Amino acid sequence: QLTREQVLELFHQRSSTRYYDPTKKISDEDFECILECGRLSPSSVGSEPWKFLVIQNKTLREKMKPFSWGMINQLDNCSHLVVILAKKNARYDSPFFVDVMARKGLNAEQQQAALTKYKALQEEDMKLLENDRTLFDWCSKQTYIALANMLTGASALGIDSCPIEGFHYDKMNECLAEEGLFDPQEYAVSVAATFGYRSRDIAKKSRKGLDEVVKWVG
Amino acid sequence: TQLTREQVLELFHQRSSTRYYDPTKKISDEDFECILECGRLSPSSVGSEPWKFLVIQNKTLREKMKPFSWGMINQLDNCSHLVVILAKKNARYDSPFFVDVMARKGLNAEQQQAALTKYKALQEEDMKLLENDRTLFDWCSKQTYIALANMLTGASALGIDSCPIEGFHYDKMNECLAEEGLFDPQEYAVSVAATFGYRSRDIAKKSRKGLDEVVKWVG
Ligand SMILES: Cc1cc2nc3c(=O)[nH]c(=O)nc-3n(C[C@H](O)[C@H](O)[C@H](O)COP(=O)(O)O)c2cc1C
Ligand SMILES: Cc1cc2nc3c(=O)[nH]c(=O)nc-3n(C[C@H](O)[C@H](O)[C@H](O)COP(=O)(O)O)c2cc1C
Ligand SMILES: [Cl-]
Ligand SMILES: [Cl-]
Ligand SMILES: [Cl-]
Repeated sequence: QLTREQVLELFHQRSSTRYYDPTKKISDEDFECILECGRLSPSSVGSEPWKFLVIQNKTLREKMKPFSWGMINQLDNCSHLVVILAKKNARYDSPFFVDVMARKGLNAEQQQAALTKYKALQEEDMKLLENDRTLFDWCSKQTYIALANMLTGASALGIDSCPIEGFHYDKMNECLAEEGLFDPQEYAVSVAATFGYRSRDIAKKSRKGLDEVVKWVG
Repeated sequence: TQLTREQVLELFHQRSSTRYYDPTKKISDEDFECILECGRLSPSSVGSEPWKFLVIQNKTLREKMKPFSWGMINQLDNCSHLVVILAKKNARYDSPFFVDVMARKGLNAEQQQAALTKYKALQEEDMKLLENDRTLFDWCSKQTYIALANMLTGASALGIDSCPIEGFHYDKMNECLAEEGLFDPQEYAVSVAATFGYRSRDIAKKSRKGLDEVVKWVG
């Protein structure tokens, strides 16, 4: 439990860190807790379509620099780097969704019902089976939930972070797949995040005002 | 604001998706503004904040949604607050939308030209978002899922229950909300929703994949 003022200050204190102290490393305990915040995240129909690559290998980090302009300095100095993958071809009738149902412990009639629920959602409600990319982006949207909670959970632990889109996705995919780090038919890169301890004061928040981003329908 | 690893874990564990709300309990105006603030303060790619939070308290409007909102059809009645998050359509690097983005960063003329080439690279080449309208909308949509997550977590921290909602016909929803004059359908479309309030059944146990299945370590 937190007060209103603390809840606010938690989201004011979290800022995108572009300069890490290279003399400070996150403890294994603290980082596993950050990862737990991602794994515990909610996801459409319990799909959990994420995978978290923790890239600590200096050599691999250096390989990413030339195509990762968004984090080119952070690559060198951050404690931890997480590249989040999202599941490809996450169709209602896929072995992937066979597992989803197995985790939910559904019997045979419930599974035919769940499947008709997933079919209408993908095909008609959200029109996700348009092409390969729309279905992938649906899973990727769920991984942005994990991303957000990892940033928030880290900040609560006193750990700074930066979410990262600033890299060439085709090359990053090829780089990690060539390392044998995932099956390029099953997964692709969604988004990444650095973690560590900042070296500079937090810059104050610049957002649109509440009255511009909220519309009340009474 | 600081928490032990024990409390952080409990924070993300205590947050569950509630399907059954108690219609007696209503969130205070102070608490719910706090929840909204969690979305508004969320990070977003190049600071684009491409969301809009529609707060649907109108009881008549909530019923009109039920016939195509199977994911929340019971919840529409009993939940305290309902949020439909919109994402910006066609948030191209060269759009008026990105004129505002740059002004909020206080960029000068030289800084704006450099930023514009950075956005163009990001959208056109690094992320390949400009192939069509839907890929570019979906990118903004992804950023709104960050505001979604943080509103759930902030709600949880205040003792307030939530449920994220994709279970509705998007076309019918976009149409319904746009006909009610709630947004410009050329400028925004529905991205995701979320109900807020207090639960009426017990919190359920979490079924997640193992940490060993979802984490791959590269040391
Ligand atoms: C998905 C996404 C990707 C981002 N990619 C980058 C990036 O690659 N490099 C960078 O320095 N910041 C990046 N940012 C951080 C944003 O620029 C930042 O969140 C925004 O300016 C608001 O500032 P704040 O996070 O300090 O509140 C990204 C943010 C998000 C959520
Ligand atoms: C984007 C999103 C959409 C969801 N859509 C629905 C929905 O339509 N109806 C619903 O009751 N739950 C919905 N869920 C809830 C998930 O099924 C639920 O989060 C998951 O099974 C994990 O349980 P937990 O959130 O209680 O940990 C959605 C979740 C998310 C993140
Ligand atoms: Cl950087
Ligand atoms: Cl400092
Ligand atoms: Cl509008």
